[PDB]
Amino acid sequence: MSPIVSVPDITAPVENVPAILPKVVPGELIVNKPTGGDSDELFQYLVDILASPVYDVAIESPLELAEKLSDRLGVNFYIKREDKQRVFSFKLRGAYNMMSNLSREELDKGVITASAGNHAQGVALAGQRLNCVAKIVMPTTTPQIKIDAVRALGGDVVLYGKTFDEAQTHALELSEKDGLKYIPPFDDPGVIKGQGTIGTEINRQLKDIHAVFIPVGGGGLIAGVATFFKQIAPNTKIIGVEPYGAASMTLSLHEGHRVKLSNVDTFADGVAVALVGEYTFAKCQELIDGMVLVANDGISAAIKDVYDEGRNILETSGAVAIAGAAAYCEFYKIKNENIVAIASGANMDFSKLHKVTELAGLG
Repeated sequence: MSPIVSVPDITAPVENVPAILPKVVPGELIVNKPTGGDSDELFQYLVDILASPVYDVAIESPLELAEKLSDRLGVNFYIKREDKQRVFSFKLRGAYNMMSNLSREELDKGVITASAGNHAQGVALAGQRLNCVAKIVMPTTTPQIKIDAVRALGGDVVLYGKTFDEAQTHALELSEKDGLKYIPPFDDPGVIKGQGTIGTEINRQLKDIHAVFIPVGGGGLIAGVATFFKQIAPNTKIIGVEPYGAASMTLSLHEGHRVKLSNVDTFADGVAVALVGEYTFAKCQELIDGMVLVANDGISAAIKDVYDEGRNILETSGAVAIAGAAAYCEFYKIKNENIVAIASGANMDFSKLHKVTELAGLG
């Protein structure tokens, strides 16, 4: 696309109501017919992804064979463990890549974003490595322990607003006012290329993949991974996964244009996105095979699945793609194929397991 700099959003509003969802069961593929994208643009992405300095902050995370899930489903079920990054999610990658491309002058001024979660941690970490002040704007109502999490990384946290939107608005206007570069959570080529490095790793770690399942909030992660994969392993399906109650990418792809959901279920907070990105929606139209929807009980059961493997806890958004991959395997009776799901993060309040156990128990 082109960069959207100053105009307010005018994306067509859609009332988020059960009657609008495609009538599919969990794991049933909502088909996308990819348009292909541009050869030169994709090539530029490939090279930028390969040149990305993410390893200044990130590791090549494990691609782990999930034994129990594999035995149950009769496939080779692999989980890409981005929850094993320093900040417990993949988001250090995009943030560092984009920030590392800023001029030394821009970095000396300092950067700004609004977040009290996974993106905030990635940005703060990148700020520390790049020796620059990152101002993270959070609502005044933010649990002290998350403020400390970001301050621990060296973030200059600022309290403002009662919701993420007011904090965000304030961070954005404070951006134009103070002349600070805004670091976007997903809607940016630099960020997309950072997340794309996960495609490189997965492909390096495993060939002959039937499908890679990827959680979709804003669409940065999937756009990045799909960009690498559709050039390097074109026969592999790239499938996005979303909660029924937050199906903004699915609805957008179905309508043929971005769509703004009136409200979203927040159980999977990281993917509770009302409006997908401009760059990322275009990449999905161009590249991905389709979308799969999951419910909160399926998400919760996936958290239990991973616990049952090694007693690690994923956050709800981090388990979304696992739920999607598993459901897809059962729906299509996939057998003896390689399946990858991305475990995208593990920053969840301990107390949320109260609700998760309740939903996981439904079987």
